[PDB]
Amino acid sequence: MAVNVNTNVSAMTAQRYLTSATNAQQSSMERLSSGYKINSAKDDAAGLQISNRL
Amino acid sequence: MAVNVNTNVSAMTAQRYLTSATNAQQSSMERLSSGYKINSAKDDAAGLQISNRL
Repeated sequence: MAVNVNTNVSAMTAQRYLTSATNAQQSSMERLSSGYKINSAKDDAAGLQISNRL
Repeated sequence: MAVNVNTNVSAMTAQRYLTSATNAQQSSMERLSSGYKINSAKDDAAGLQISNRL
């Protein structure tokens, strides 16, 4: 490999998975508090339109 | 037929390999410090272009 210091590829990939998991956790903790699994349109576009009608 | 003081051929030969070594050493201790093996275009002209684009 390139045993270097200027680039840390292993850190970079673990960063992407850390951010993806943190934003997934942050996607939760607001469905618990609000009591709904859909509170923004990005969660379920189909669900928002139908649920508002019921 | 050949032993003299005016010309020291072996002295220049070892001198030539002395600078051929200290120039390679001069090229090192800069790649280590900077962390890049490409810091001037003379090291790799093609490598500089692709690395800069990347």
